Amino acid sequence: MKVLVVGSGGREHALLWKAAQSPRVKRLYAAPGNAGMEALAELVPWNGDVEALADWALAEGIDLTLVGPEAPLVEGIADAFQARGLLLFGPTQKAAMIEGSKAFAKGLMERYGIPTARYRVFREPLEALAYLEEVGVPVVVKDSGLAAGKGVTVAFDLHQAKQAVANILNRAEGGEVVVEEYLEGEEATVLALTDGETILPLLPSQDHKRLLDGDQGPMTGGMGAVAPYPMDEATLRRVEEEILGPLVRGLRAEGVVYRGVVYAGLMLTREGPKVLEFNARFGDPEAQALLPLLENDLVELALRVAEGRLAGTRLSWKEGAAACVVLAAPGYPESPRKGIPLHVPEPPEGVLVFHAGTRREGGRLVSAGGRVLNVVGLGRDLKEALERAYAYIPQVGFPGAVYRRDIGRRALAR
Repeated sequence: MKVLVVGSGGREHALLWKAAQSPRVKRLYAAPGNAGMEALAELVPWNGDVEALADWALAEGIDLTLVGPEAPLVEGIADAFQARGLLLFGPTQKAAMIEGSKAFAKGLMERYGIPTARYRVFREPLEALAYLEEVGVPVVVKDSGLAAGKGVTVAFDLHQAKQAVANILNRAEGGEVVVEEYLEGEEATVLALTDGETILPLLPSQDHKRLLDGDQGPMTGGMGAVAPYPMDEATLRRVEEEILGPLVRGLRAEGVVYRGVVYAGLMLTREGPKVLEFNARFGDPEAQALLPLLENDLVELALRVAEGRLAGTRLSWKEGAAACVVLAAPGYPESPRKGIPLHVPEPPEGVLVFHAGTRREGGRLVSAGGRVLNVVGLGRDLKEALERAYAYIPQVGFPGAVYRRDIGRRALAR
């Protein structure tokens, strides 16, 4: 059987690696993959064109395509493949777009009582000022007309909070501003699987969004991940009965069949767990920490999801833990320095090494992109995982490598 993994980072290399373990798979293809994935699949120099890839896959005789990153989904890759009659693990454009909008997320915590961060939007000041007194402080003031994370302010003042909103609504004639309640509690990730009817959550994990040790510095796409993240069973049960279950129920209401990964980012509060954001794919490096612990045959699992037969399965995991540590390039995430020639020696038993941005400029291997390498500790104990992993990073030849050192700390602390 021929399988196609779409992406260019560790998550894809990870998926490409787990797919292999399947006895059904004959050949593997990475589009576009990277220098690291060349050892498991034939690299496909994709240009991002969705229908193009579809056609190629059709021509090539691909039997199942696993989509890693998000953009291809919102760009309709699933849509394009189905048209060609191909099996693509992943939601369709319309489904992915609805499932990930904040608008929808709201309609759920309005029609299903989904426990989520209490926020609201405004365009006129006097409005947004009577809302602050309501939520309290800290409070987050983000420049809505700036969809990207920039402009955000975590105010500790009603004093500074106002100065935050007023600033935006007096830049000349601009516009929108969002005021969202700041929740206390550790953040965690609950990835899940779904075919429209059934939703199976995987082992809860914990990402380290922050670039620097101390959950400090600029927000990044994930400096690391550990799994499973120590979470009370009543909480995980709360999460699937209050968050997961209704998501599905509300997703079918909008008239769409969502089949694929469901990323549920969330804060764990005393009030309970609260969704922060929904996504339509395995997060990175979330994937790199879970896939080695997953027992099921990834191909077999995928098929169920895409064909809508998830109800007849049961995720099984190993008896241990995994910790992924990102080894980003100096300059990440603002302006990553490229080319950095690096050397990565064979890892000892208990340490898997995934590539998230590596290229071959001839015979040698070089860095390419923000995050470059992935070291994943495998232990039957989180510490062991973390120890093997950090015990290895110093062997890697990535001079100037930016890598947090406290990945796993919050977890180890129960």
